[PDB]
Amino acid sequence: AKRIKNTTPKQDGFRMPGEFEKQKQIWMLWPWRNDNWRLGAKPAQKAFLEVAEAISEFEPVSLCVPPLQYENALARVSELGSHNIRIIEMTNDDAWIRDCGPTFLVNDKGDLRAVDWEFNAWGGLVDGLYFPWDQDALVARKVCEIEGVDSYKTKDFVLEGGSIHVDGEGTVLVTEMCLLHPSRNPHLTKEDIEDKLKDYLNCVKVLWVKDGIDPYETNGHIDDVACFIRPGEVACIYTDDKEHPFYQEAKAAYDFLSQQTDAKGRPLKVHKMCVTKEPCYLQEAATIDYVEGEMAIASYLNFLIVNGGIILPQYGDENDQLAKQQVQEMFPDRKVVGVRTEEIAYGGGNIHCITQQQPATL
Amino acid sequence: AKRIKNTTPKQDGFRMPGEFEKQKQIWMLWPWRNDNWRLGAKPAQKAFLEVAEAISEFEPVSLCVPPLQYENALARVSELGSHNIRIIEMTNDDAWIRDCGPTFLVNDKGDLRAVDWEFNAWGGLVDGLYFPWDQDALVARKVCEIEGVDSYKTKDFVLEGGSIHVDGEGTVLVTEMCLLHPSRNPHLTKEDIEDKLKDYLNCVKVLWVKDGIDPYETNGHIDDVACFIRPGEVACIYTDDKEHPFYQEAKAAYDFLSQQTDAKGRPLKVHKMCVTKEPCYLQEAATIDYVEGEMAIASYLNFLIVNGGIILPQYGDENDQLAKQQVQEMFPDRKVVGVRTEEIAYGGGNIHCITQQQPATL
Amino acid sequence: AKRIKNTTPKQDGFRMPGEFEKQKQIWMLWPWRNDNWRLGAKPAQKAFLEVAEAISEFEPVSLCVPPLQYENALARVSELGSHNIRIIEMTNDDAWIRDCGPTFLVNDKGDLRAVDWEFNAWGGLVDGLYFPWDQDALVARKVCEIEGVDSYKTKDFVLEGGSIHVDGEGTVLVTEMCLLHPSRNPHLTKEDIEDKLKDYLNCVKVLWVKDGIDPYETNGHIDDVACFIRPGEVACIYTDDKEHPFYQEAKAAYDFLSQQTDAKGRPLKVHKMCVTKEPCYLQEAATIDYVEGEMAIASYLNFLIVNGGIILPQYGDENDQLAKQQVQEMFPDRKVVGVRTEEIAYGGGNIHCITQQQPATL
Amino acid sequence: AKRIKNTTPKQDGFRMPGEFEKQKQIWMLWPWRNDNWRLGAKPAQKAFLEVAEAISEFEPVSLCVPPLQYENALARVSELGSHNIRIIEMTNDDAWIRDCGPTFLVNDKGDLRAVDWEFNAWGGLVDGLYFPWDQDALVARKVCEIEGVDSYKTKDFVLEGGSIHVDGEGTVLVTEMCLLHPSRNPHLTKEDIEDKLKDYLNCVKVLWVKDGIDPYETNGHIDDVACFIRPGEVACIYTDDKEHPFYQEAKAAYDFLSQQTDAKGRPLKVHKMCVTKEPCYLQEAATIDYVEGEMAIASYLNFLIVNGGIILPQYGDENDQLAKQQVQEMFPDRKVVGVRTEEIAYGGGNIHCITQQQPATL
Repeated sequence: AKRIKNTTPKQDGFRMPGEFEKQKQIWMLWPWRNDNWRLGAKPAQKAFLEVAEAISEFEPVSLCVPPLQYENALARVSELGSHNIRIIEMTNDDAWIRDCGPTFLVNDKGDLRAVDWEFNAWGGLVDGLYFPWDQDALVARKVCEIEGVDSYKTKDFVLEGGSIHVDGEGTVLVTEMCLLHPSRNPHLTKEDIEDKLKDYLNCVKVLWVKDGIDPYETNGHIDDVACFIRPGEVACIYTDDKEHPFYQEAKAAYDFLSQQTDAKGRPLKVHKMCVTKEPCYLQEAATIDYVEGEMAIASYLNFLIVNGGIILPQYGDENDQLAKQQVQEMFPDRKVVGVRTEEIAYGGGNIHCITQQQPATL
Repeated sequence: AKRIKNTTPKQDGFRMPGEFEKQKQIWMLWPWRNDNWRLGAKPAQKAFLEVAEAISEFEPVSLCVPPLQYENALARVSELGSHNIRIIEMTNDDAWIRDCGPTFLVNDKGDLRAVDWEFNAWGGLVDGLYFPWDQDALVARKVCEIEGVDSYKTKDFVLEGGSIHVDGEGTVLVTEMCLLHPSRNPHLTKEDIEDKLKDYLNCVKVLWVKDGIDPYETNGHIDDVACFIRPGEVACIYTDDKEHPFYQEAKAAYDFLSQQTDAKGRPLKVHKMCVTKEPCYLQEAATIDYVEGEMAIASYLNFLIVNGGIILPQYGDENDQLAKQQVQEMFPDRKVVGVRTEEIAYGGGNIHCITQQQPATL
Repeated sequence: AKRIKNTTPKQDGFRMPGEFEKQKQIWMLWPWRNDNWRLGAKPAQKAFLEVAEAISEFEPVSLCVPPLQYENALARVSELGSHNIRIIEMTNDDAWIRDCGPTFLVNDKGDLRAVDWEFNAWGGLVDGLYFPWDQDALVARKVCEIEGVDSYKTKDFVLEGGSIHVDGEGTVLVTEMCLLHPSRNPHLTKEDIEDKLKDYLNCVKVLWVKDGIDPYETNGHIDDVACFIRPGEVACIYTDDKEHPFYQEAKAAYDFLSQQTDAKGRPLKVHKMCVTKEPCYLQEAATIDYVEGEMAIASYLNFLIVNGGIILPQYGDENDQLAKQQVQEMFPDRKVVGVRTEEIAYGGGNIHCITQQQPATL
Repeated sequence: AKRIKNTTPKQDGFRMPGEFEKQKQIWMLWPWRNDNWRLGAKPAQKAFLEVAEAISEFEPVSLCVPPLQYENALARVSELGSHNIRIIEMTNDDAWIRDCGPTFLVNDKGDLRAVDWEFNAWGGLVDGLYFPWDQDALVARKVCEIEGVDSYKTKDFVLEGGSIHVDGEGTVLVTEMCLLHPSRNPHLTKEDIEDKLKDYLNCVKVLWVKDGIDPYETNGHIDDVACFIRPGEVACIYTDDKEHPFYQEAKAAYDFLSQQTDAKGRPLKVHKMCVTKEPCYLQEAATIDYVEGEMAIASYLNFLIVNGGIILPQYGDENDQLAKQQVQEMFPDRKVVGVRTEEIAYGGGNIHCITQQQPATL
C-alpha cells in the first residue's frame, strides 16, 4: 500500500474505468454530526442502512464508521441478516465517501491503482461547508491501505469524486461552475486543470457543462445534472416547467450535451431523467445544532451504478415512479431498486454522493 | 484543590447541609449517548436546556458538557438570552451529576469541603446500567478542582448522591433496598455502612426506608420516594389506588416515615405528594441503539430545592397540576416552576437525578 | 462476518491449528498509553516497528493503530520501504493482540472461523492491570469483521490468547495458576473450564502446568514458560541456577512436561530454552504517569512461530546468543531472526504477547 | 459570559492593562502532540510542570489540560504539594495559551472584559504550523466562559497574543514582519490593522519594529525581541557579536526603539537583555513523528511578568546567569525565578509563549 510519485496514471497505463463496468464492492461512510444531520443523525443513519442493504443483493458493501458509532452500525447490519456487508472502523468529519474517497484506477491487466485528490470540504476556508476536514482527507489514504492498492497524490490539486463523470475511453464530464470556482484551484488555469484531469483519469477530452443545480453548496457538481450511462450514451435531467428551479440549468445542459461528441467520435445519445415536482421541505430543523421548511436539492440523477443493479433515490415525489421507469429504459438488463434516500437529501447530496465503488480485477 | 485523607468530615467539623439551605449555584451535565437517549439525545438535550434555564431565575447554573457537544450547548444557552449560566467543558459517560457528582460539605465557618464517593454506574460489573463509567468517576474530582474545594475520598465505598437525603442535623434518609444491594458494598455490613454515612455526612442517625420504586435500575434510590422539606418535615409519595404500581412501596414508606423520629427528637411531619395516573409511554424506541411503549418511572418527588424556588417535573399527567399545588403548600415562601422533564424520564431519572447544588459560603 | 451461536467449534468441525502450521499473516496492535509505556511510548513503538518489520520477510503484517497515532505509524512503515505491512485503523486500551485478539479456527476444508473470548484486562475489577478495557474487548470482533470470518462468543468465559498453547491434535497447554485464578471464572470449576477449552479448541486433553513466572501481572500465563514446537515436541525454560527467580517454577514445569503425554499418545519430547542471567532493569520510570530500576520479566520463550521463520527476543543478556542457538535447534528448517524487544518487556510481555497470527486457507 | 458585538473596547471604555500591572492568576495549556514534542511530550510536560510550580509562589495558576492527560497532570500537581494550582479540563491542538488564548481588558472600574482574536495557527492554510487548529480557536472562548467575562470578537482579523506588547497608556509594540505577513490579514492595509489595534487595545499609537528573530515559524513575533518593562521603559535583546544569528535584527530593533517615543510623549528608556552564546541543539529528533541537531530559538526576552515576581528561561547557556542579573536590574522590587524551559524551546516558543495572565479586579 505505497504511493507512486514520479509518474502519472497516463504514463503508468491506468484509467478510471466507467462507473458501470464490473466492480468488486462499494464503499460508504456513516453520518454522525449534529451540525448537519437532524435528530442526532439517527434518521439519516437508517437511510444509510437501507441504501447499504440495497447494494447487498448485487455486491459486497464496505461500511466505514467512526469508532463511536461502530458497535451500533454492526448491531444494525447483523439485525438485517448480515450478508456481505462488512463494518470497518474509520473516522470522518462527514459521510461523503464519493468526494473525499479514493478514485480507483486500472491497467486492464489485473493491477488496481488509485488517485487521491486534495479535499478541502468543497471550498475550504474560502467556501467550505464545515471547518475541520482533516479526518476526511485521511479517508482516501486509509481505504487504499486496507485494500492493498498504491495511489497517486495530486498535490495542491483539490478535486472531489462526485464532480466528475467518466466513460471507459478518454473522456470525462466536469462542471466549470465548480472546478473553476475560486475556492478550488485558483492558481490553476482552465488549461492546467484539463491537463491534470487528462493525466490522472486518462481522458484525452474534457466536456465542460456549464452551470449546476448546486449554486452555493457543492458549487455545482456534475453528479447531480448528468453522467455516462454507457460509453457514448449519457443521462441528464430535463423538465419543461419554465417555473421549476432547475429548468434553465437542466435545459442549458441538455443543449450542451446533445451538441457534444466524445473522444472516440460517436455523438452523445442524450437521455432524459425527470426532476421532482415538489422540493423536499426540511422539517424538525431545530434539532440541527448551529456553530426550517427550507428547500433541499432532490435529484434522481443521484443514482449508483453497481454491476447488475441500480440504486435510485425515492423522495416520495409525484414524478417518482416515473424516475424508476426512466432509469429502467437506460439500463434494461439491470435490476433497479429504489430507497427513501430523502432523509439524506436534507444533508445536501444523495445516494451517489455517499458511495464509492471499487472496480473488480482478477 | 487538594484531598484530605487522614480524617473524616465528622472530626474535621463539616456536614452536608440541607438541600434547602442557601446555595451558590447548581451543577448539571449534558446527555449525549444514543445507548440511552432517543433521537440522538436531541430531545433530552432541549429538556435539559429548559430545566437549566429554569434555575436561571433563582441562581447561577454550571452546565458541564462533553467537548463534542460544547459549541452546541453554548449556542443554545446564548440563544436563551444567556444570563447566569456558564458552560464548562467536561466529559461524562452519562448526564447524572446527582450521583457521580461531588457531595459538598461545610464547617459553618465559611470553608467549603466535599466527599467524593466511588461510582460504579449503579451496580458495576454486577448490575451497572452501562460499562465504561470511568469518565463519570472523574466528574466529582474535576468539579471540585475548578471550584477550589478539597475533598474526602471514600475508598472502596460506592455510593451515589441521589440515594441519600439529609436534614441540617445528624440525620439522613437512605433506602436499604439499594445501599445493601449486593452490587454496592457487599463487603460492608449494614452496621459498617451506617458508620460511613455518619462520618462523611455527620448524621448521628440513619432512617432506613425499606423498598423503592426503582426495582432494577437505580436499585431503589430514595430520591424518588421521599426527602426532607425542612428539618423535621419531609415529603413522600402517596396514592390510594390499590392497583397503582407504586401503591404498596409508597404506603409502606409513608407508614415507616410517619412512625419515625429524627436525631434532635422531633417527630416527622410527613407530607403527601401525588403520583402520575398514567405512566410515561416510551415512544420512538427504535432510535435507541442497542449493544417500545414500555413504561418508564415518572415521580413528582424528583424536584430540586434551590433557594427561593422549586423546579418540579411536569410529565403532562392527570395529577400534574395537583403536584404543583402540593409542592406549593410545602414551600409557600418559594416560587415553584415546572418543566416538561418527561423526555428525560425516558432515561431513568428526573430533574433531581440530573442536578447537584453547591451550598453558598462567604 | 456473522456470529455462530447455537453450536460449538467441536460440533461444527473446527480446531485451533498449531501456531507453527501455515499462516496467511500476523496481527499486532500499537502501544500508546503513558500509564504503562515510558517516554510517551515512543521507544516501545520503535520496538514494535522492528518486531513488525521482522515478520515482513516471512509473511504480511496487519498493524492496527489507534486513530491518533495512525498518520505516524504509516509514515514510519513507509519509511522502512513499506513491503507487505498494512496499517488498519483500530482503537485499543493497550497493545496486546495476543490476549484480547481473536483465536482463529479452521475446518480443514478452507473455511476460517474464530472464537472470541471475554477480556477483562487480566483479572478485571478484581485484579486487572488497568480499568477501561472495553475498547480491547472490541478488538477481537473488529478484526474478524475486516477479514470476513464468523466467530463464536464464549459468554461469561474470560480467557486470554496467550494463556493457552495448542498442538494440531486434541491437546492444549494451560496454566492452572491463571485459568483458576479467582479473577477469572470463579463460577466455573476446573472441570467446567476444561470442557470449554475442549469445545472451542477441540482438545480432547488438557495438560495443567502448575505455576507460572507471572506471579501477579498476567497471573502466570503459559506463553512464558513453555509451548508446542511440533505436535508432540515442546519447549520449556530451564536453568540450574538455584538462586534464579524462575528456577523452581521452570524446573517444576520441566518435570511436569517430561512426565506428560498428549492426546494421540506420544510422549512429550521436552526441549530446553535458557533464561536471562540479568533481569531487565527498568530505567527512566519517572516518565510513566501514575493514576525505578525494578525488575521486569524477560523470557526467551516469548517467540512467535511464523511459517518459515522465527521472531525471537534479544534483551542484550549474557545467555542471549545461546537462546538464538537453542531455538535454531528446535526449528532447523526455519530462519531465526532476533529483535531488541527488551523495550516492550518493560510493559509486561514480549513478542508473543503482542502478536496474533491468522492461519492461511485456500 | 456573553459577547458584546456592536461596540469596541475603545468606546466601551476598556484597555489591555500592562503585563506588569496587578493580576489575579495565570493561564497555561498542556503539551501533548508527538508531531511537535519529542518523547511523547513527557519532557516538555515536566518543563511545563515546573514553569507552573514557579508561578505558584506569586499567584494562582489555571492549568488547562486535554481530557486524555488530565488524571496525569492532577497527579503531578498534587505530587508537588498542590498549593494554588487548579487543573481544568480543556482541549487544544497545541499548548500556546499566549496566542490562541483571550486578551483580557479592563474598564478600571472593576469590570473585566476581553478581546478574542481569530487564530489560524500562525498563518493558516498558507503558512500555519499545523492544520487542525479549530480546538485552539475554542480555547479563548472557553476560558472566558469559566471566568464569567464577556468578550469582543474580531471577525476576520487573525492576531495572536504574543505578537503584541502593550504599556498602560495608548501604545502597543507590534512587529510588521508578522502582522503584515500575507498569511495574516492580506485584505487589511497597514492602516486598517493599526485602527483595529487601536480599537481593541485602546492604543492611540502603534510602534512598528521591523524584523523579527522568528523568520518562518511565528513569522517574527515581537514577544521574542522586546517588550514594555514599565510605561515608558522597555526591554530589548542586544549583542555585539557580528556573527550571531540575531545580531542585526536585534540591533536594528534597538536603534528603532531608542529613537522611538510613546503616546504620552516620554522617550523610551531602552534596556538591554542578552542572547545565548550557544543555540539549543535539538536532540532525539527521531521520536518526533512526521506527517536532528538543528538549532532552535532560545531568547531570554521570553519571560512572564507576574505581580511581585519574574519567571525567566534558563537554557543552560553561557550568558545565562547574566540574563537573571539583567532582568533583576529592570525589576528590582520583584523576585526573579528561573526554570529550565529549554525543553519547550525545542517546540518553538518559551515561557511567555505558553502563559496568559488575567488582570485582577475587585
